[PDB]
Amino acid sequence: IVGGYTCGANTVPYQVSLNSGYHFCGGSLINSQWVVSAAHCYKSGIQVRLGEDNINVVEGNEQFISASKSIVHPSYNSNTLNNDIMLIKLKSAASLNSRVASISLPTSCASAGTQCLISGWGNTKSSGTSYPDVLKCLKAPILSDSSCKSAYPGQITSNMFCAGYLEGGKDSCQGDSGGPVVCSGKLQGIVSWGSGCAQKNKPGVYTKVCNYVSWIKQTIASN
Ligand SMILES: [Ca+2]
Repeated sequence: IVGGYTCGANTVPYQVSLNSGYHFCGGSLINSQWVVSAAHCYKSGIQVRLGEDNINVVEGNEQFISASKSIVHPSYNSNTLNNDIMLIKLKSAASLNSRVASISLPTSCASAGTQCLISGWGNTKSSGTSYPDVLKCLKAPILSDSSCKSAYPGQITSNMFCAGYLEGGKDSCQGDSGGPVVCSGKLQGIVSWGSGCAQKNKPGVYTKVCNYVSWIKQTIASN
């Protein structure tokens, strides 16, 4: 997260860290046994880390649970990042509490102008690299589809939305991948891609979760 703020320990209780010996992606806990992340975060041997603030210090509220199954969206296109969404089933159900909690799926899509919370342990610099150990937060509006398509001609599908600031300086970044965009208490986005980070006229592009609720629900019901 570039230009964000320190969330505060466990203030984003649905935020997960995907760990393969190191943090490599974020995710969102959507029920006690399922995590949603980005398909471009797919790899084998994922441990899901819940209740994290400092990902380098055991602080007392963590739950470390291995993934038993990962399901990349059937139409994920890694070249275009269309349908950049994946489900991860935990080997055992997480213990839900005030600091580890699921985030609700949307019943409707959020409109441009809605303010959302984006969070992650990604890079905090737009040039160079500095990775924080504690969770960073960014409040950002959803941008209109027209401004989104104008920033990224030919690259925005109906399964994507832009959020952020056309003036730059505030954005998600590498390592925030797969993490949540939460608007009015609902998971509306997944950190997916962007041109660099926090660059002028290059807002973040997010997977449009409301388009996948039926797939998510059907998949969880049968797996
Ligand atoms: Ca920790």
